[PDB]
Amino acid sequence: MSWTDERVSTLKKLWLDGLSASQIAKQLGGVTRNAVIGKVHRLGL
DNA sequence: CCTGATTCG
DNA sequence: CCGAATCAG
Repeated sequence: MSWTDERVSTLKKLWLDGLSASQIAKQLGGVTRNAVIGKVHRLGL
């Protein structure tokens, strides 16, 4: 499991949609909510 | 419909 | 860069 352009694309949409980090981690899968907050922070979303 | 931000290794 | 471990409201 890695951060593909698609998986980052999915992450972009949902974080902007206002979903909690745990819900986001749930849909993506194979990634803890910690890692989600980590990636968002780096992209400055 | 179970916090996010920021540091740390 | 990554995600766990802290920091912070």
